[PDB]
Amino acid sequence: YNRMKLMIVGNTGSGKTTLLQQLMKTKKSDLGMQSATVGIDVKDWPIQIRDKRKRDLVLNVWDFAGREEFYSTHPHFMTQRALYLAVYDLSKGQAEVDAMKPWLFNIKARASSSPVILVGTHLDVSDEAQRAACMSKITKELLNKRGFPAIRDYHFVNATEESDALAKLRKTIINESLNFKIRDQLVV
Amino acid sequence: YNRMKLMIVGNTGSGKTTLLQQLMKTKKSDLGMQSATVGIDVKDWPIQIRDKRKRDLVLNVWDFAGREEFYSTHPHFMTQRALYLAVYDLSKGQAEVDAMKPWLFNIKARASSSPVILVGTHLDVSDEAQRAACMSKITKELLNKRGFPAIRDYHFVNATEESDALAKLRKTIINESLNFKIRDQL
Ligand SMILES: Nc1nc2c(ncn2[C@@H]2O[C@H](COP(=O)(O)OP(=O)(O)O)[C@@H](O)[C@H]2O)c(=O)[nH]1
Ligand SMILES: Nc1nc2c(ncn2[C@@H]2O[C@H](COP(=O)(O)OP(=O)(O)O)[C@@H](O)[C@H]2O)c(=O)[nH]1
Ligand SMILES: [Mg+2]
Ligand SMILES: [Mg+2]
Ligand SMILES: [Mg+2]
Ligand SMILES: [Mg+2]
Repeated sequence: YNRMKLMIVGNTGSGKTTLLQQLMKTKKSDLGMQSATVGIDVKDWPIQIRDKRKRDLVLNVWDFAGREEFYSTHPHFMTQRALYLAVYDLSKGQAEVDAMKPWLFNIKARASSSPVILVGTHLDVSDEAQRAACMSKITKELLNKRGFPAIRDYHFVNATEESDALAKLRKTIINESLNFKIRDQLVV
Repeated sequence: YNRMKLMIVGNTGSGKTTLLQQLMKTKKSDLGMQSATVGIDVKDWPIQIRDKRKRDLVLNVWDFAGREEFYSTHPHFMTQRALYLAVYDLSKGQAEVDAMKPWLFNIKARASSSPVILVGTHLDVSDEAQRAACMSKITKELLNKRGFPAIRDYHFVNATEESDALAKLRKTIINESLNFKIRDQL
């Protein structure tokens, strides 16, 4: 309701769900502490409707646990306190870094104060030419750009297993989450 | 997905998840989800810090499938393209109709034009006097109130099984979705 959100964005199949699964992985990973029920469940309900016409209608259903969860979707909270993971497939080449640009424009517009951590997944199945092209494109075309979010860090990981690289990303998500929350309290 | 959102709201344990499960269990038609993955997945990530005396909260993690799913959470869609299902437990009596008032004020604050369908669950374990007291309270204090959403319909159901009552609610939800881009009152 009040606490900070982590927004994981990128194109479908980039490895967002896989990455989160590994980031949360311990003994107590996904299901742990507090609620006996999911706070917000979002599912499509396709209905072969018949009111006047015989058309097809899909409703995007938001199932809220209670007041705290509904309050958390206030336009203020969605747009404000949020650290963004911008995720892309390293193995599909530097064209995927170009594909992050429209995402960064969309994040800046939606959440003007929100920092971004760039995560390149599929490190294990990328060649060093792809990694070199992606690295150079990030440093020259994405980092410290007026109209883009502040990119606090950028990582290249295999999102399917625990590694030193993933453990560092996890540490960075923690540190950048704590920092952002109370960071830049005033403006001169 | 498609444009219109159905927002199921009320207090924890009122039967929201049970009600939606029964609404979506329609005859014998098999289909599941549109795509291979959940469009928007929201889960709490409890994290523990090495520096103590600063026990942080959980991270509220929003996992978006792609562009269309992110686009769908633009405040314009979340506030102006939302139909509401306001759920309460009838077996807890008229106090739960009172507890809908703060919900209706919060829903009005999101958008003036927000339509609401009221649903009392637990009809199967509710006294006739409980139903009577709740029906009178709705019609007196909730229907056609300036400052509340337009209550297009109110329902009493056993949310755990199929019924003519639940079938009627299903058709109210469909009708209100198809009728959404129409004005309320004169
Ligand atoms: N080899 C490899 N496969 C990955 C990696 N990250 C994701 N994948 C695979 O990419 C596919 C899509 O992953 P998913 O998490 O569903 O992507 P999402 O659509 O962005 O949520 C799955 O087959 C994953 O196992 C990675 O770092 N290495
Ligand atoms: N007997 C009966 N039980 C119900 C009804 N609706 C919900 N329940 C039960 O109420 C409890 C809470 O339901 P749930 O859907 O999890 O509530 P939520 O917290 O509002 O999502 C569960 O034990 C359900 O089986 C109903 O109409 N009749
Ligand atoms: Mg996914
Ligand atoms: Mg945001
Ligand atoms: Mg529930
Ligand atoms: Mg809303």
